[PDB]
Amino acid sequence: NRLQGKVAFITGAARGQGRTHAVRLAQDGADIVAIDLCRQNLDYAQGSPEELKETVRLVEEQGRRIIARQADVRDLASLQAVVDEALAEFGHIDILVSNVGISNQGEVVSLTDQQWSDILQTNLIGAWHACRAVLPSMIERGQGGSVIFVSSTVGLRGAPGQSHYAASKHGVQGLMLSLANEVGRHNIRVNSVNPGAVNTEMALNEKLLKMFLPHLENPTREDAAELFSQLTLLPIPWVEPEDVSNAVAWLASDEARYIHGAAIPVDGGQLARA
Amino acid sequence: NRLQGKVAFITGAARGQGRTHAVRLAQDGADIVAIDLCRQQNLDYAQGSPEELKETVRLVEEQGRRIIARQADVRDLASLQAVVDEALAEFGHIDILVSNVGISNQGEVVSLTDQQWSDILQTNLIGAWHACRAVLPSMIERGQGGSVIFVSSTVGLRGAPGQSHYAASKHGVQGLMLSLANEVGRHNIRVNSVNPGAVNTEMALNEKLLKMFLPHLENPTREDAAELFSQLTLLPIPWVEPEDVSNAVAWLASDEARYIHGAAIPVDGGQLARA
Amino acid sequence: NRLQGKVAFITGAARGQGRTHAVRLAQDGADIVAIDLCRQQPNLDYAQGSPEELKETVRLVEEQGRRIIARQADVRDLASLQAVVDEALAEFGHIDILVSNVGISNQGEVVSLTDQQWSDILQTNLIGAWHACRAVLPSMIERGQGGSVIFVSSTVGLRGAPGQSHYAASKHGVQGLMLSLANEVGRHNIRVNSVNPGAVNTEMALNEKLLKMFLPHLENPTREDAAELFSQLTLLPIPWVEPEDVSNAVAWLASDEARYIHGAAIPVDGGQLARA
Amino acid sequence: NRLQGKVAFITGAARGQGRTHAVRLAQDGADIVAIDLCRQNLDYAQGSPEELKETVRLVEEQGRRIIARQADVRDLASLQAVVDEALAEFGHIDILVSNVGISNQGEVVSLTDQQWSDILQTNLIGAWHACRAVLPSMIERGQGGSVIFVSSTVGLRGAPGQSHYAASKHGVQGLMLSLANEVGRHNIRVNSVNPGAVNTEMALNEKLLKMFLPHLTREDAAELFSQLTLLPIPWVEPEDVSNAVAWLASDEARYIHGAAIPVDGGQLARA
Ligand code: NA
Ligand code: NA
Ligand code: NA
Ligand code: NA
Repeated sequence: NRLQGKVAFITGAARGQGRTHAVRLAQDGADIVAIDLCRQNLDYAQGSPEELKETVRLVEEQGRRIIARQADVRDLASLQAVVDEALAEFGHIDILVSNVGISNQGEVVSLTDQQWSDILQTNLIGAWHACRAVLPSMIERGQGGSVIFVSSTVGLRGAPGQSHYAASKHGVQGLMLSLANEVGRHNIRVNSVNPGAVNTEMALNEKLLKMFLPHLENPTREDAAELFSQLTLLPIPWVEPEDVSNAVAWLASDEARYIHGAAIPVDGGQLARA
Repeated sequence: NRLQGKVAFITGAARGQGRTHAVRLAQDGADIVAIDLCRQQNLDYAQGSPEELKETVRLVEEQGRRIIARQADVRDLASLQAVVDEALAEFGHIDILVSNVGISNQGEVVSLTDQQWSDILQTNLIGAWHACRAVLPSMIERGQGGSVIFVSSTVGLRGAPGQSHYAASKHGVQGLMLSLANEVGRHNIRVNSVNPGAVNTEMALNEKLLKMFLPHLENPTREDAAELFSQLTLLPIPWVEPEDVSNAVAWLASDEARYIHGAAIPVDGGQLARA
Repeated sequence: NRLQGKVAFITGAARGQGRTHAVRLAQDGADIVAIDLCRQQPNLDYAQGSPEELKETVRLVEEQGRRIIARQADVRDLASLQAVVDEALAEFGHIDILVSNVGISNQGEVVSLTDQQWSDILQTNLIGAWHACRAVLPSMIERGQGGSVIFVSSTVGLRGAPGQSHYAASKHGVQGLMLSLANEVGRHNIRVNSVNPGAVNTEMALNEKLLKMFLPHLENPTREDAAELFSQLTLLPIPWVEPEDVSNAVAWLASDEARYIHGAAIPVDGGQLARA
Repeated sequence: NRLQGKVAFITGAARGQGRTHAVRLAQDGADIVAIDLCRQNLDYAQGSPEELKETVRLVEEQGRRIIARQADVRDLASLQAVVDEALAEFGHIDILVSNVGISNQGEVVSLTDQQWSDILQTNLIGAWHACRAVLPSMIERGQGGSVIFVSSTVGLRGAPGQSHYAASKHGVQGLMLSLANEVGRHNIRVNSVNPGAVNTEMALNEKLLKMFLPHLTREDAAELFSQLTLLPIPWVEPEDVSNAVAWLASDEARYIHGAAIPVDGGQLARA
C-alpha cells in the first residue's frame, strides 16, 4: 500500500468528488477521517447522512478504518472537534484534502452580497479552517505530510458569470502558495489539483448548463457533452472524479515526495487550449 | 490632457496611494469622485482622515478640476451607491474606476484569526466587487466604454508567508479581474490590474509589518526597510513610489492603452522576475 | 517630448510594426537607428521590408524633426549589427532604447515542419534578438545612464500555437531571454520587458497563406474573413489591434512614467489571453 | 506494472537523468528504446558507450527488452533510423521522454554564437526532432500515447548567466503547448516535467558552481542550493523526476494534458 500507515482528512466526503477521494486513498492503504455538512441557494444534489454512511461502507470494504462525522468547514470549532477525535483514535493526520466547495451563478453587476459571502466562506475561509485545524498536529508530529487543495481551472483563469467562484479558487491558490512558504520547512508538501469540467452533479447541473446554453429549455447531459467537449483538447467531454482523486493520491505518495507549490491541471488540456 | 472630459471614481483617496491616483488623473484632465472611510481602524499604520480628504480636494481643485469627495465604506454597497448616484447627478457619467489598495495585517496560517480573514476579504475582495457593482451599470448604459483598474499587488501573483489572507484576497482580485474582463469587454470597458511590489507608503513600510520580516530587530527603521526590500528588486531601488503606480493607472485609462485588456502589470522594479 | 534626447535602436524598421515604432518613438522626441534586411525572403509568404520602404521610414522620422541613421543589416549576423552600432555610436554617442522587433514566421504542424523552418525562425527571432542585445548592451552598460530593452514578442510567447510550434518556441525563447537579461542588467538601471501583441493589422499577421491554415474550409480567404475569425478571439469588439497600439506600449515603457516597470510581459491583444 | 505493454523512447539514456527514466519505466513494465550521443564545451561528465551498456544491463535486470543505440538528436535522419528499428522490433512506440540536454555559462553580453547554436540545437531542435521522428507512427497506430518533455525550472523563470539555456527550455514549453493543441485529438497527451536543482553532474558541476559562488565542493553546492528549496533538501534526486515521468505515462494520469509539473521542492513557489 503506497499510503500504508497514513491517515487522510477529507472534506465533502458524503458524495461526489469527496467520496471518490476517500475510496481512492483507502485503496492505497490510508485510514480516513471524513466530514460533510450532510445538508441540502445551490442548484444540485449535495451530501446526505445516508450518503456519508455509504462512504463509510465503501472505505471499510477496502479493509480500512474510518471516522465519519457531520461537520461544517465554515465553522472552526466544528472542525477542531473532529480533528480532536481523529487524533485520539488514530494518533495522527498525515494528509489533508481540502475538497471542492460550492458554486452558483451570476454576472458582476447581478451577483448579491449573499452569493459572495457564501462562496468565500465555504470555498476560501473553509479551506483555511481545515488547514488551521489540522496543521498544528501535523507540525508537532514531526513526520511531515501533505496538504492538497482541490481547486479548479477557474483558480487559474477567469470565469464569466462566476466571478465570485473564480475569485474564491484564485484565493485558494494564494493560500496554497503562502502555506507552501510557511510549512515547507516542516516537510509538509502543499499543492493544488485544478480540475476543469468533471463528471459530477455539481459540475453538470442544469442551472449552470442554462447559463452557458440560455437558448435551450432543458439542457441535457448530451448538450453538456457537446458544450464541454470543445474546451478539452483530448477527445473527452470532461474528466471523471476518479482522475482528480488519482492525482490527489499520487501527490500524497513518496513517488511525489518533493513536489511542492504545484498547481496540476486535471482538465484534458482546457488551460492549454490555444 | 489625455483624460479630458472623463470622470474617475477612486477608493481610499484621503491619503497615500489613493491620493496620488486622484492627483495624477486630475493632472491629465479627469474630474474626480473620491471616497475614503476616513476612520483609523485592527491595522498598524496611519489611515485616512476627513482632514486628509479635504487636502485631497484642495490638490485636485488646484489642478483646475472638479471633485466630489465623500466619506463612504466600500464594505457596504448601499454607501457606495449613494456616492455613485450623487456623482452621476452632478457629473453625468463615471468613465474610470480605480479600485485601490485595501488593508492588511500579519499572521501565519496556523495563527490567523477568523476576524483577520473576514476583515481582509470584506475590504479587499468584496469591497472591490462592490465598487464594480456600483459603477458598472451606468458605465454600460452610457455606452461609451471606460476603464476598470484594480490596484492589486505582487502577492496577487505569488504567495506571501505570514500574509496568506492578504495574498488570498489579492489573488481573488485577479480572479475577479479576469472574469469581469470576459463579461464587459464587449461594451468596450477595459479591465486590468496594476501589481506593485514594495511601495513608499505608510501601509507597506509600517513597523509591525517590518518586524514580521525582521523579528530580531527591536525597532526596525526605514533604513532597515531599504536594506531588506532592496534585495527583492532587480533595479537598484528599495521600493517604487506611489506616483509610479498612479502613472500606470493613468496610462491604462488613456487612448494610448485603448486595447490593453485582461493584463496584470507589475510595478515592482523586477521583484516578480527575480530568479 | 517624453523621450527627448534618447536614441532608439529598432530592428525590422522598413515597414509594418517596425516603421510604426520608429515613427512613434520619433514623435516622442527620440532620434532613431533603424535596420531592416530589406530582402524578400522566399521562405516567407507575405510582403517584407524593401530599401524603398526603409527610405519612406526615414522620411517619416525626419518629418517629425528627428535624426535617423537607417541601414540595411542582417540581425542573423553579429558582425553586421556591430557595424551599425559602431556607426550609431560614432554619430549619436549613445543608444538608450533597444526595440527588438517581431521577426518572421511560416506554418507547419510538428510532424510537417522542416529543419529549415526551425533553423530560419530561431535564427531571426531568437538568436537575432540576442545579437541585438549582445551588440547594443556593452555601450549601454559602459555609459552608466541606464536604458530600456523592449522585446516585441507575441501572445504565442505566452501560449501554444497549433500549426506554428517553431514560431511559438521562438517567442517563448524571447521571454526566457527577456527574464534572464532582466536578472543580469537590472543592477545597471537597464529595464527589460516584453510587449506581446495578439492579432495585429499587418501583412505578417494577416497574410493569405496563414489565413488558409486557420480557415481550411475557405479556398481564398479575404481580410473580411480574417476579421470574422479573429474577432472571436478578442474580448474587446475589434478584429485585431493596430501596430500603432503596439508602438504606444513600447513608447510608454521607454518613458520615465514606466521607469520602474521591469520583467513585465504586457499583452496588447484586446483580451485574447484572458478569454475564458 | 502500470506501463505493461508500452514502449518508451528515451533520449540521453546513457547516464544521469536519462538512465533513471529508463530503469524507472522498465520497473513499471515498459520496454525501452534508449539513445545517447555517447561522446564527451561542457564542463561535466557526459554519456559514453560503456555507460549505455550498463543502462541496458539495469533495464534487462528488470526483465524488459531494450534497443540501445548511439544517435544524435541534432540529426533527424539519425533519429529516424533508430525509430525505424524499434518499430521493426516492437511494432510501436507509446511514450516519448525528451530528456534533458546540455548547458554552459555566460552573461548575455559574454555568450558566443557557438554557445547559443549548441544549446538550441540539442535542447530545442533536438526535442523537436524526437517528436518529428516518433509522432507519425504514434498517430497512425491510433492508440494514443504520451510525450513528456524533461524541461527545467528555467523554462518557467529567467536564469542569469544562462539566458541561452533558459531560452531553450522556454522554447521547449512553447513546443509542448503547441504540440498539445495539435495531437490532443489523437489522444496523445503532451506535458512537461520541470526539475530545479537535481543530483546530477550536469546540474552540479564545478564550472557552474563557480558562476554562482564567485568568491570560491558538493557541501558548497548543498548550502547554496538548500536556500532555493522550501522543503529541507538541497536538490531533488533524478529518481524523483523519473517518478513524475512514469506517473504521467500511466492510466492514473490519462487526462493530464498541457501541464508543466515542477519537480523542485518548492523553488518556483518561493516568495
Ligand atoms: Na475535446
Ligand atoms: Na534592488
Ligand atoms: Na472581439
Ligand atoms: Na531548503
